[PDB]
Amino acid sequence: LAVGKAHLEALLATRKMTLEHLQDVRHDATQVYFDGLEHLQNVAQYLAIPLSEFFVGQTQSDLDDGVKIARRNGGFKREEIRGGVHYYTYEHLVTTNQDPGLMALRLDLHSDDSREIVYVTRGAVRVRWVGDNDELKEDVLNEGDSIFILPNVPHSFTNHVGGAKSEIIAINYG
Amino acid sequence: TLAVGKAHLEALLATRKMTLEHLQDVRHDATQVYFDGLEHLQNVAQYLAIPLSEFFVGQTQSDLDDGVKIARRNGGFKREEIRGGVHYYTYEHLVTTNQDPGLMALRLDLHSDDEQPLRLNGGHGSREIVYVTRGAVRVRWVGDNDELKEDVLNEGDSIFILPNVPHSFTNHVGGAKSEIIAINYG
Amino acid sequence: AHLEALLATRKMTLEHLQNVAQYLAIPLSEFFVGQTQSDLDDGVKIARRNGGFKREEIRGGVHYYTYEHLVTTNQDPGLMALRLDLHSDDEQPLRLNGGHGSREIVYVTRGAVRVRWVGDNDELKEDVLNEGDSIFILPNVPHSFTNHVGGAKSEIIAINYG
Amino acid sequence: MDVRTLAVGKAHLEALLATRKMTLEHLQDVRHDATQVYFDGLEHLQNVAQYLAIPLSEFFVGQTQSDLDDGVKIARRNGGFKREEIRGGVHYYTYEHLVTTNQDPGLMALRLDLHSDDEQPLRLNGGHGSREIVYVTRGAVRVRWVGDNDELKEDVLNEGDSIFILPNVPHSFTNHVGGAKSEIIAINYG
Ligand SMILES: C[C@@H](O)CP(=O)(O)O
Ligand SMILES: C[C@@H](O)CP(=O)(O)O
Ligand SMILES: [Fe+3]
Ligand SMILES: [Fe+3]
Ligand SMILES: [Fe+3]
Repeated sequence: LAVGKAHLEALLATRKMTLEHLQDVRHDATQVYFDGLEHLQNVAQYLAIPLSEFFVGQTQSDLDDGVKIARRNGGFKREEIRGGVHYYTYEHLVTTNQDPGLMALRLDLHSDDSREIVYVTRGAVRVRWVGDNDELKEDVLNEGDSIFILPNVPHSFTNHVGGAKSEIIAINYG
Repeated sequence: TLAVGKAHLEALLATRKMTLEHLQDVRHDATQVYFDGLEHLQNVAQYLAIPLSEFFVGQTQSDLDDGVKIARRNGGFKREEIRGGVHYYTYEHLVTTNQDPGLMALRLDLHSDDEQPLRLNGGHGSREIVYVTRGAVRVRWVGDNDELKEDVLNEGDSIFILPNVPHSFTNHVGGAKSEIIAINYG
Repeated sequence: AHLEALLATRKMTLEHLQNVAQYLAIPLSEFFVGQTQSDLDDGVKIARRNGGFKREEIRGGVHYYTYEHLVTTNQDPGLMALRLDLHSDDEQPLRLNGGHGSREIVYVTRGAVRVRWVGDNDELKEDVLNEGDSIFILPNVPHSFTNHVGGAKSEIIAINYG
Repeated sequence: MDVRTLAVGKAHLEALLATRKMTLEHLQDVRHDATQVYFDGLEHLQNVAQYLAIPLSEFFVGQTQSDLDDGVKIARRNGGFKREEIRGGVHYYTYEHLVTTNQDPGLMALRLDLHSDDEQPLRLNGGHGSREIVYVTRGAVRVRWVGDNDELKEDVLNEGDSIFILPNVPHSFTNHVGGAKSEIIAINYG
């Protein structure tokens, strides 16, 4: 395995160490080499550092000058059909490796059966969620309406009336 | 008179291995502790080695009903943005909550185009994601090399913007008014 | 200055207006973030022995702890450093705390310390820490520090943080 | 053992895929058992990471087994890492690790011996990102630090005294007397 040397000796700095205190690890020119993940994990144990930290910032950014652009129907797109019933049409919006917590989706609602924000781009949307004391709460969101949802709140979005196809923008973040 | 949550103030004192008995000149009921002016509250802040803000952290009542906040179209704040004498945006707040003050969701009407001069913002510390709902949108942002970058987003396209990146959204076609959804978050 | 920065996040200015906090959908605490002046002397705060808060802890009529604040700063209200004198041993009954939301690390500066805590399955776990030994404790873990020998008063440093 | 293979927690990976409305089937070239998903080298894992628009570090987040025993970790004197510190041909510190846990890698607790004094030239550090608090357990400690606008400030800390240090503030601890060797406790965190 290959690890960014400048980053590794930055991690070693937090433990008041250098490349010296690593047992037989080949290195030269801003690169440190481990023979196997089990080897790196043993180094991870020794430094009392989780394995994930050794890759932090090692992935090349997918941004173009601090910006990433996605196109309609450009990324992942899927249909959700369970039991012959057409429910959703999933589509990824712009996703970046600079914020894995960010998940943006465009949803075409067809059927009548992390923090999150949801905006209704078209049609009437029927929203359910479990309030406190396990009370079944429901409401109808129309075009222009938006909703904020606290983490760990059971909720579902569907088409209000049926026949008419609705569309929402769902953003999950941190 | 200044009020501070009793349970929260006791929790603060608990960490410092203190109780309300270790605070002087303080009135209190079951829910709150009372101070004689902010000058009194400043002395106590000094005594506990604590910023004045900590007395009110988590003491704001939630605006969710419940765990959920719903906004209606044109239900919130709304204004026009004029930069350098140029009509640029038409801000409309989406749903806002005090459970996440770092979240700013907006619907914008673009009014400027290529026949108007460029008016970049200073950017913001908020991560931003923008979705185009209508029309064609010209986006310009300042790259790493201090140089200007540009692109065009059509209906359905989206863009992610790193914090503190100066940017501008205008109409690709002069005259035609486009619409976007701008979501700022932590 | 700070208010105009808070208003800027809502795309507002001073002439668009503590019910204000409710209207701006902003917690009351955020309007004070940064108002208190730093107590640091050029990025540093120094505290002397027996200078700050000092208290004796007597639980159930038995002398257990002697709390003494180390350096405290308004630049980190989550930091709580204490020097403790241990006065109780195992001939006096065991009295655990309720734990706390802060991560904690303790260092034995003198003597021998008997540490008890509630681990898995609500089981009472025990061990002994000598001078130079240390212990990390997860948040909300009920624990207790007493003398191992008894009479031989020990001393520890306990740091609480984020 | 196969050194080329990279193992990833199956439940964790599936959780990541679930957020992006995906299942394991949308990844073709992967073997897996009940507990883990296997990749043919780091080259393969980087392809899947880019496709998922997910940084390489996220595949291992929360997957490290805890070194705690019953929510507690105990260290002994001379039981862990121990190192000498010479900065400019000048013997300065003797680093000794206190208890270190992977449940808080930002927590670096040290017991230090002071070897330098007024006879030796000053050797400040460049400061660090971690907040720090120091407690004097023995001797008299001379502390120097770079204040605001690059002014040199000094003070003396005796047994029982403490000091808080803001992140990225250059500092140095030496023996006040000169000859007598002092001891301190340094706690770096978040
Ligand atoms: C200082 C700490 O470790 C013991 P307690 O004061 O929380 O009971
Ligand atoms: C005690 C501590 O300040 C030494 P260093 O952090 O400069 O290495
Ligand atoms: Fe903006
Ligand atoms: Fe404690
Ligand atoms: Fe330091």
